[PDB]
Amino acid sequence: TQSHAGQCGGIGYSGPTVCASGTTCQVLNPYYSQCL
Repeated sequence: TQSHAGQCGGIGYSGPTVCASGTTCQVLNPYYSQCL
């Protein structure tokens, strides 16, 4: 559980994909996933 301020991922992510809480690591476009 880690506090990624917005960008949890984005497919091709230069770092660890795992946020803290909310509900999900949610898709906007396939290449942009956000901490929602």
